[PDB]
Amino acid sequence: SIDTPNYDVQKHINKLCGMLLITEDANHKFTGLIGMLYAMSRLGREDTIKILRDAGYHVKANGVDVTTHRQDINEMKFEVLTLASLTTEIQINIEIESRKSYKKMLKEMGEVAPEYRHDSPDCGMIILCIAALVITKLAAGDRSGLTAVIRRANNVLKNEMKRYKGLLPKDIANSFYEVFEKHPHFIDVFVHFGIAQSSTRGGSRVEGIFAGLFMNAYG
Ligand SMILES: N[C@@H](Cc1ccccc1)C(=O)O
Repeated sequence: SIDTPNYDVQKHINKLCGMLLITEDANHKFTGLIGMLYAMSRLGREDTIKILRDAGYHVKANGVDVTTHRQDINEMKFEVLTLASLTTEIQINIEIESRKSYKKMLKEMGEVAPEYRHDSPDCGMIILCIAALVITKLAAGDRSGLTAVIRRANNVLKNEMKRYKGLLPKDIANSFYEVFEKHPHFIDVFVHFGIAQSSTRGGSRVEGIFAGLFMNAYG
């Protein structure tokens, strides 16, 4: 069974990416999956299914809905997603860890600027820039291109790394190497996502960085 998020959970996945990005010494074990879930909510449920079926994969679609979970950790209310690939506990521990780093940020700077927040609209796209680097290096059938991925990420995502303490290229890249090796159908989803993304036109810097990195996968 594959999780097929639709456009309605896009804003939620974006905030999930940014929660990981604000976390200092963040456990990026699930970042590859979360990044792939984001691209899927940008494509939508119908396109994702069509992409997978046409590429010869037998896929059992699972609807992604927003659930409210309550747990005593103060009685706290959490907004979570119905994912077969990601438990309610994993999602809630992501929020708990990021709220700790947010509290630390508030103590140091006083008020968090919009571009330093977990709900900045470019958070999901920041994560997907690492995936664009990983995709270029998969052909070698190993992980020898990792040193080059970190080298490029430090240069191309220089401003983004100043904005987020949780933007750790080695960890995020290892997460995408594992997810593309374990679930090769995500490579098809991501390739289809990047071509549809170059059609996007707006004022986002990271949308532009992604469009440039994606075209570098050709030549
Ligand atoms: N003030 C923040 C608290 C928070 C930080 C980090 C993650 C989740 C929540 C908010 O409501 O968005």
